[PDB]
Order: sequence, then structure tokens, then C-alpha cells
Amino acid sequence: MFSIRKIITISDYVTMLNIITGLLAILLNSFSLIYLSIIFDSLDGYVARKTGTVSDFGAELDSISDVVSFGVAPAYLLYNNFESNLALISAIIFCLCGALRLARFGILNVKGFIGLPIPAGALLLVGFCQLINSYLINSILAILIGLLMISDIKYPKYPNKIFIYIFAVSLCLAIVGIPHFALMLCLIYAIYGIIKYIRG
Amino acid sequence: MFSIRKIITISDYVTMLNIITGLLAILLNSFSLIYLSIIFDSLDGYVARKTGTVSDFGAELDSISDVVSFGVAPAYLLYNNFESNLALISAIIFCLCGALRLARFGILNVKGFIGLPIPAGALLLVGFCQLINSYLINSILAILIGLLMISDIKYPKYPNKIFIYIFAVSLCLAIVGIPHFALMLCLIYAIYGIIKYIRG
Ligand SMILES: CCCCCCCC/C=C/CCCCCCCC(=O)OC[C@H](O)CO
Ligand SMILES: CCCCCCCC/C=C/CCCCCCCC(=O)OC[C@H](O)CO
Ligand SMILES: CCCCCCCC/C=C\CCCCCCCC(=O)OC[C@H](O)CO
Ligand SMILES: CCCCCCCC/C=C\CCCCCCCC(=O)OC[C@H](O)CO
Ligand SMILES: CCCCCCCC/C=C\CCCCCCCC(=O)OC[C@H](O)CO
Ligand SMILES: CCCCCCCC/C=C\CCCCCCCC(=O)OC[C@H](O)CO
Ligand SMILES: CCCCCCCC/C=C\CCCCCCCC(=O)OC[C@H](O)CO
Ligand SMILES: CCCCCCCC/C=C\CCCCCCCC(=O)OC[C@H](O)CO
Ligand SMILES: [Ca+2]
Ligand SMILES: [Ca+2]
Ligand SMILES: [Cl-]
Ligand SMILES: [Cl-]
Ligand SMILES: [Cl-]
Ligand SMILES: [Cl-]
Ligand SMILES: [Cl-]
Ligand SMILES: [Cl-]
Ligand SMILES: [Mg+2]
Ligand SMILES: [Mg+2]
Ligand code: NA
Ligand code: NA
Repeated sequence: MFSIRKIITISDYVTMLNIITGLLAILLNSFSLIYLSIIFDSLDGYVARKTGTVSDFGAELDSISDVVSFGVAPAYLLYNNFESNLALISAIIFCLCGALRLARFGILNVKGFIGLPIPAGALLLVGFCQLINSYLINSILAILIGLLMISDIKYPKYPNKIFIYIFAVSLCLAIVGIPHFALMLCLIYAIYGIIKYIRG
Repeated sequence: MFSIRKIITISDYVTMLNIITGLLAILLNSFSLIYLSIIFDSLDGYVARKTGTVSDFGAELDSISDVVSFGVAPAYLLYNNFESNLALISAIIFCLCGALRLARFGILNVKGFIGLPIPAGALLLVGFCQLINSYLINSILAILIGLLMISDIKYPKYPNKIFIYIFAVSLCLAIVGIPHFALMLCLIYAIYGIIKYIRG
């Protein structure tokens, strides 16, 4: 009675490690594990394509992992660490905005992103929460990120190898308590998207 | 900026209420809000069909809400209130099993359930957590529920009117701190499916 076992691919195990790291970010109150979740979220689609184990089941599991790691966990990390009515409302809006763009992304098959992608949104909020000691500013930022995530601002999907290279390293630095470089790279990505949008 | 507003239906707002209650179950450490999420989870599809606003975006938001309310939140409630390594492992397995059945059911389209549905799994775990004061027993039960959820045990999606009637009342009693009746009804449903499976 565990016929589900015949649908699991090797890339699905990468996705489950992502679900584990995203859940443990909440359970253990760990910003560090958010950064690791971004790494696994990049690794699981890569493994699927390289091993030839792409599947509809895995595509769904990948999105479900995003809910955990990048919708719920950052909203929890905001409220847990900046406990306040404003952080409560903002965590709600953040999580809701993550949910809405994942549902839109789930019915879309376009080559870029429409709105800021949810791992970028999660990175911004978590980096802000670690380096800004103000519940008010961080609660404002959560809303701004939420609005960016459900927006029509176009964002590119494939950073070239140079950007991958230095972003990968910045994420591991963030895992070990130095998130500045990852947050700065992620801000440049987000802000450039907005400027292009306003400029036309 | 926000073309997404043109695809949001009235039934999505019910789904959004569900995401809010599921998130707040975590943020506020609230067993009550799990039972309310089950109520909202039944109402959002009902409203979609009665109002003729069934949509693919809404079907995706419905499953995303389930991740939050019924995969992450019960796992968090277990570990947060029975903090221990065994509960940490059991929370992971429960949440992973919820994710796997949601990925499977996202690619499925059968009239019944295959495996124990995830709102029923969440009800069992949180009911057990409220009434059983043992981290070992509840950690065991979390695994058993996870295994049920990913199993091939067939489960009816046909609660006729009398069952809905009393289940709905029992859920509201659970919201106000009396979960025995909801837990009992859910266990009967769960155990019945097991018996029919073994009986062949
Ligand atoms: C920390 C994780 C980071 C990502 C790690 C990526 C690992 C992907 C390996 C692919 C090797 C080729 C795949 C060949 C089949 C898997 C190996 C195997 O022998 O299968 C064992 C079993 O079926 C179940 O893994
Ligand atoms: C230490 C943690 C991070 C370290 C980095 C880990 C990621 C390396 C994974 C590479 C993909 C696996 C490569 C295997 C490619 C061939 C496997 C295979 O059998 O695929 C058949 C063929 O490709 C059908 O298309
Ligand atoms: C810069 C050199 C690269 C650095 C290595 C990158 C590769 C990732 C490897 C392991 C991550 C596992 C570490 C996760 C530790 C768990 C943290 C935890 O338990 O959190 C509790 C609390 O919040 C206190 O932080
Ligand atoms: C149908 C309705 C569905 C949703 C129903 C959920 C309602 C949640 C109620 C109160 C939230 C808690 C706010 C309490 C206000 C401050 C009181 C306090 O104790 O301060 C600490 C606070 O938790 C620091 O944010
Ligand atoms: C409108 C739909 C009908 C159902 C009703 C759903 C209302 C929205 C649901 C949850 C919001 C939870 C609110 C969380 C904040 C608690 C109130 C608070 O403490 O902050 C507010 C203000 O600062 C001083 O009250
Ligand atoms: C007797 C049957 C009739 C009852 C019908 C009820 C219908 C739902 C109405 C309001 C739910 C609001 C729930 C708000 C719960 C507060 C959660 C909270 O603040 O949590 C703090 C602490 O953890 C403690 O749970
Ligand atoms: C707060 C208390 C909570 C419990 C209360 C639950 C209330 C939900 C009941 C009915 C909603 C649906 C009403 C149907 C309105 C139909 C409007 C419409 O668009 O008609 C389309 C047609 O029916 C098809 O194409
Ligand atoms: C491949 C890259 C790594 C991927 C791996 C991702 C998961 C590892 C992250 C955190 C695990 C740390 C959890 C530590 C929890 C310890 C809490 C505990 O129970 O401590 C014992 C107790 O306090 C005394 O009885
Ligand atoms: Ca991915
Ligand atoms: Ca539903
Ligand atoms: Cl199975
Ligand atoms: Cl998108
Ligand atoms: Cl995304
Ligand atoms: Cl939009
Ligand atoms: Cl099913
Ligand atoms: Cl389900
Ligand atoms: Mg993912
Ligand atoms: Mg739902
Ligand atoms: Na796959
Ligand atoms: Na809908």
C-alpha cells in the first residue's frame, strides 16, 4: 500500500531536503536554514534535468516546498523575532502574497518571472530581519516585498554563470551568519527590476 | 502593476481566510485555529461551486492553503508543545507526508481519496496533541498519520448530510477547547478505512 514509492525520483529527495530545511527554519527559529533552502531550491530542478527525472509530481513538490520555506517560514521568522501587532499583520500579508504568486506561477508557463520570485522575496525579508533592528521598518519591508511578489514587474529567471557563482558563495556566507552579500545581491536584482518597470 | 486582481474570485477570499487561520495557528501557537481552517477548507470549494467561480488559480490556492494549515502547522504545534528530538523527527515526517500526498493529489483526479486526506491527518495530530500528554505517544502517532496520508488506503469523500451536520458542530466545539467529538469522529473515519483495506 505504498505505491507512491514508484513515483519518487532522485530529484524528489532533493526537494524533500528543501522541505526539511524550510520546516526546520520555523521549528528551530533559524534564519540560517532559509539560505540553505534557497540553495536546495536551485539544486532540485537542476538535478531533475541533469538526471532526466523531471516529473509533474516533482514540479508540484517543488512548489509545495516553496510554500514552506519561502512563504510561511519568513513570515514566522518576522513575527517570532519582532513580536508586535504590526509584524503580525505584515507577516500575514507577506505569506498571503507568497501564496498568491505561487498559485499564479502554478497556472503560468512563461520563461521569466512575473512579479518578484518567492525565494528572492524570502531572502530580502530574512536578510532585513537579521540586519535591521526595527520591528516597524521590517514590517513595512515585508509588505513592500509582498506587493513586489504579486506585481507585474518582470524579473529574469536565469542569472548567468558569473552571477550564480558569486550568489552561491554569498548564500553560504549567509548560512554561517554573514548575510550582507546575499542581501545586497538580492536588492540589486529587485531594485533593477523596478527601475526597468518604471522606465518602461 | 497589479493585474493579478483580475483573476481573484470571491472564493479565493475564503481560501485567503484559510491561509490566515493556518498561519496564525503557527504564529499564535493555537490549536483552535486548526479546527477553523478545516471549516474554511470545506467552505472555499463550496462557495466556488455555488457562485460559479471555480478556477484553476483557486484550485492551486486551495492546495497551498492546505500546505500551510495542515502540513506545516500541525508539525509545528507538535514540536513546539512537545519539544524533543523524537517530536522533531516526527514533525518532519508528518509534514513531509502531507507534502507528498498533496503533490500526488495535485496530479491525480479521482472521485475519492487515496490515502488519508490531509485535513483529516491534521485533525488527528492536533486532537492527539491536545488530549494526550505524552511526547512519545504523540510522536509515534504523527508518524502513523503520515504513513496513512501517503498510503493507498482508499477513503470516502462522500460524508452525507448527517455526517457533515455533526462533524461541523464537533469542529466548532473543538474551536472553543472541546476537541473530543471532532477527534472521535475523525478516528472512526480513519479506522474504518484501515479495516476495509485489510479486509480486502
Ligand atoms: C545534499 C544534496 C545535494 C544534491 C545531491 C544531488 C544528488 C544527485 C545524484 C545523482 C546521481 C545519478 C542518479 C542515479 C540514481 C541515484 C543514485 C542511486 O544509486 O539510486 C539510489 C536510490 O535509487 C535512491 O537514490
Ligand atoms: C554537496 C552539496 C552540493 C554539491 C553539488 C551536488 C549537485 C550535483 C548534482 C548533479 C546532477 C547529477 C548528475 C548526474 C547526471 C547523469 C545521471 C543520470 O543517470 O541521468 C541519465 C541521463 O542524464 C538522462 O537524461
Ligand atoms: C562559507 C563556507 C560555507 C558554509 C557552509 C555552507 C554549506 C551548508 C552546510 C551545512 C548547513 C547546515 C547548518 C545548519 C545549522 C542549523 C542551525 C540551527 O539549528 O538553528 C538553531 C538556532 O536558530 C541557532 O541558529
Ligand atoms: C474568523 C476570524 C479568523 C481569524 C481569527 C484570529 C484572530 C487572532 C486574534 C488575536 C491575535 C493576537 C493579537 C493580540 C493583540 C496584542 C495582545 C498581546 O497579548 O500582545 C502580544 C501579541 O501577541 C504581540 O503581537
Ligand atoms: C473579514 C473576513 C471576515 C472574518 C474576519 C477576518 C479578519 C481578518 C483575519 C485575520 C486578521 C487577524 C488580525 C491580527 C491582528 C490582531 C489585531 C491586533 O492586535 O492589531 C490590530 C491593531 O493594531 C489593534 O487591534
Ligand atoms: C460553541 C460552538 C460555537 C463556536 C463557533 C466558533 C466559530 C468561529 C468563530 C471565531 C473563531 C475565532 C478563533 C480565535 C482564536 C484565538 C487564537 C489565539 O489568539 O491563540 C492564543 C492561544 O494560543 C489560545 O489559542
Ligand atoms: C459566516 C458564517 C459562515 C457560514 C456561512 C457560509 C456562507 C456560504 C453560503 C453560500 C455562499 C454562496 C451563495 C451563492 C450565491 C450565488 C451567486 C452567483 O454568482 O450565482 C452564480 C450561479 O449560482 C452559478 O453559476
Ligand atoms: C547537505 C547540507 C546539510 C543539509 C542538512 C539539513 C538539516 C541540518 C540542519 C539542522 C539540523 C540541526 C537540528 C539540531 C536539533 C537539536 C535539538 C535537540 O534535540 O538537541 C538535543 C537535546 O537538546 C538534548 O536532549
Ligand atoms: Ca526548485
Ligand atoms: Ca478546499
Ligand atoms: Cl502510496
Ligand atoms: Cl511567475
Ligand atoms: Cl516564485
Ligand atoms: Cl499582478
Ligand atoms: Cl487523494
Ligand atoms: Cl488531501
Ligand atoms: Mg521549491
Ligand atoms: Mg485548502
Ligand atoms: Na521529479
Ligand atoms: Na476560484
